[PDB]
Amino acid sequence: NVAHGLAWSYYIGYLRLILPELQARIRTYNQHYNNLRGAVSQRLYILLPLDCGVPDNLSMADPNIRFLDKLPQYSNSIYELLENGQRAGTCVLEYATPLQTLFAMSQYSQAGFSREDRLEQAKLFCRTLEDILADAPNNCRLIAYQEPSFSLSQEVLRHLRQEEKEEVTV
Amino acid sequence: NVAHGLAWSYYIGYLRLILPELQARIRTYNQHYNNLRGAVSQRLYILLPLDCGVPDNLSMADPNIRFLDKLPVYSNSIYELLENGQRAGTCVLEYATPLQTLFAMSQYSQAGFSREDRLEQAKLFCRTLEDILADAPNNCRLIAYQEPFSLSQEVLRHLRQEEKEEVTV
Ligand SMILES: Nc1nc2c(ncn2[C@@H]2O[C@@H]3COP(=O)(O)O[C@H]4[C@@H](O)[C@H](n5cnc6c(=O)[nH]c(N)nc65)O[C@@H]4COP(=O)(O)O[C@H]3[C@H]2O)c(=O)[nH]1
Repeated sequence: NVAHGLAWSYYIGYLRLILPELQARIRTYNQHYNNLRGAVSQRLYILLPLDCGVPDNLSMADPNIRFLDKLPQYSNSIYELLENGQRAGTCVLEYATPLQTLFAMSQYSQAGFSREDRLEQAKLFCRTLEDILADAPNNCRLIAYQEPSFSLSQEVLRHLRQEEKEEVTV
Repeated sequence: NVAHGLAWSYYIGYLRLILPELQARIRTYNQHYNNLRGAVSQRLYILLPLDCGVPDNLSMADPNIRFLDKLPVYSNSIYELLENGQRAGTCVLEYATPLQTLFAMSQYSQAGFSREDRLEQAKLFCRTLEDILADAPNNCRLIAYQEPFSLSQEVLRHLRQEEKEEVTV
């Protein structure tokens, strides 16, 4: 069951190293984006395409997701989200790199690892990660989505607004 | 059972990316080391301390393993192995980084992951990796060892066994 370990290693070996510093860096940044003319969500957003298809470049993949800026120090990028050519949201967005690992396996013959299997481990990966995140010492949402009526910018824009509702409320 | 996935990811995500190129790079190098004057084993050697203790610097750890050179995104280092202050062998030596992951877990409270567990997953990691390596498309040995024994000697052991197998078959 490879997903169990990929999840842990991604957390222990990556997430728990950037996320502490995260919301500071974003806060530090956000001053100027205010002055220059918007805000950047405080959570890191992670794309979990259950297809395990990670583009080498996210912006070219979805038209409505333009690159905007690199966040100052670990390499993180601020994307703007679009509606009608209008800036509609802005966050730090990333792909869960361990999917690349599940995808390479399903193209590795001696692995005997099928797409059947890969989708299964993908969901498992997503599940187990979420649990890890639950007990961890909130600046980090998981966005699992099965490519089909579906705009990726919209799924992201959805969470994005839900984040701002929770802030002004609680 | 975290070891199953760590193993695979280490292979798919690291090993199978450097090992193809490996033995060329070493061969390319080895000409000069001849002229300058020894040889460098053709396999990449991977340290699996079952304690999961990866020093930030290997040479400082064992006195008998001195750094010698970087081999020309992939960062690899040639070490010389010592006996009596004499150069006794020379290879590219590395620590299996996924152990660091097993060790961090056993110090992460909400993991509930014990040294009991860690040693278990370590061996498992070593086992499963070896199997992966078995069916893979030979420039790469695993050196699992439980600290109690002179590291350099365990490495020197394999090192010579490698040169035996070459001149024979
Ligand atoms: N966006 C992003 N994601 C990151 C970054 N660092 C790690 N990750 C993610 O973390 C996973 C596990 O990392 P690991 O614990 O360091 O565990 C690593 C490590 O043990 C080994 N490894 C990978 N690259 C190197 C390398 O260049 N040198 C050495 N010595 N080992 C490496 O491969 C293991 C797992 O392979 P991966 O497939 O790469 O899987 C990685 C990858 O999905 C990063 O800087 N940015």
